[PDB]
Amino acid sequence: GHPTLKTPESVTGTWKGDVKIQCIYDPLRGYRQVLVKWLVRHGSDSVTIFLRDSTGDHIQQAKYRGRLKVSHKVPGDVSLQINTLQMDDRNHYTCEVTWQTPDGNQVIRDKIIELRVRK
Repeated sequence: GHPTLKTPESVTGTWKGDVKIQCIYDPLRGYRQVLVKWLVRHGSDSVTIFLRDSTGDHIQQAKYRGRLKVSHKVPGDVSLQINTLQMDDRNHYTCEVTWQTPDGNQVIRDKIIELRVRK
């Protein structure tokens, strides 16, 4: 049994407000989380907007630096918070988590959440 990511199907945030896109799992004994990514679609191809790895949290795109926060205090909660929602933030967001397992494999789970932006 590998972990289960629990996510909403869709979330609506308020334009120029803040929103959280939940992604939570119950940590399984002896599983080590090794990577977290959040992605969006950008015309058919995906793009990474956030990465957490052994060197911390990485937001490479200027337009997101200072606007994105991924939960870090509670194990298993990798929810994405977006500050000052733009109309162009409407998208499908993917959260991808990788673990190393007790048997020494690396396994990946992901989920897709639609974000709508309402005025």
